[PDB]
Amino acid sequence: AQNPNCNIMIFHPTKEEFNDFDKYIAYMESQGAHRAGLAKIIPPKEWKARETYDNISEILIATPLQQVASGRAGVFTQYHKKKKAMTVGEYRHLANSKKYQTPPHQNFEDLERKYWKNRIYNSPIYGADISGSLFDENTKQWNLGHLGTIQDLLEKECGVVIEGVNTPYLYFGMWKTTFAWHTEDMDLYSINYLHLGEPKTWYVVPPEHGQRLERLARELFPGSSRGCGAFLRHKVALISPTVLKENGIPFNRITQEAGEFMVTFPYGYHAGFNHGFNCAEAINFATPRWIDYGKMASQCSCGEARVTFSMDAFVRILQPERYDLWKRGQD
Ligand SMILES: O=C(O)CNC(=O)C(=O)O
Ligand SMILES: [Mg+2]
Ligand code: NI
Ligand SMILES: [Zn+2]
Repeated sequence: AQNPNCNIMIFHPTKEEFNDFDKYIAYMESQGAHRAGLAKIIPPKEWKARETYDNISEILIATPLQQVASGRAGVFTQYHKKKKAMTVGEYRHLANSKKYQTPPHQNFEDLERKYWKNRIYNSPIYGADISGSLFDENTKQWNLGHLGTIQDLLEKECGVVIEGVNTPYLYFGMWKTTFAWHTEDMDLYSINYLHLGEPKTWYVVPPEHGQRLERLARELFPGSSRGCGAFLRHKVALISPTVLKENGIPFNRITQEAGEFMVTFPYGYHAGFNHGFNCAEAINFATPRWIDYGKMASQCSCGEARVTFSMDAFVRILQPERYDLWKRGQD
């Protein structure tokens, strides 16, 4: 069995190996990358996403979200408070202000200590889930706006044509902006490209151990757990590496820098934070190996998780027994 300790693998494809996306994901899996739940892909030196980032300041962040925490330093939830619209240029200035800027630090490890110690006492502002792309239309390799769609993958594997579309999302982050413990909708893959700015630290639980994380989460968030049998779908719970180690949950950590891709694998629980002002782009995708994970994915039916139009057909076709109850939660 390849990668039996489920370590995060890092790949350095040549320009020739960067041509065929599907083939390269399948190569990574042949080496055991999926066992970690997360992999890093460093693009060939010849490659670029676009010529410059000099003209992005007029992008609108229509609903910036202030991430307010409750709980204790290592075990907390966050809720998103909606703020007034601002441009990327306005947001970058805010990120760099004395109230919100990255503190002085020695190295990534010192910054990670400061995050875990102090996150709860601040409420950073995140520009999340903004439909759009920063890839140049002429970038032919690993362009997240030109991937094969999940609807076409289900059609190719299963023979059923379905409605729905699949487009990327932009994330503008600042110091301490946080992504809570989750897997993707329908336990899909994701791919994330860090276009510019400061790093993003990730934590991940191997897919084979995901239920261990879920059991801990039910213990640590006992009211949430009673309200919904899949409450990590709400994307609001944080658990620190210290707490995970104290409870024996297997995980790994890695920092992504500007110009690097990360791939999350089906049922790979992940969480993390941004080091300072940055812009990432991400999208879900599928392969043939995903289908069995989609069929088994948990669902939130309490009404909190509320998701895209395109998840309907996935539930309808892969999980027909669940469909009725899940749609009640959507309406
Ligand atoms: O970058 C973020 O805030 C969160 N991204 C992801 O969870 C992802 O790409 O799967
Ligand atoms: Mg602009
Ligand atoms: Ni994710
Ligand atoms: Zn729920």
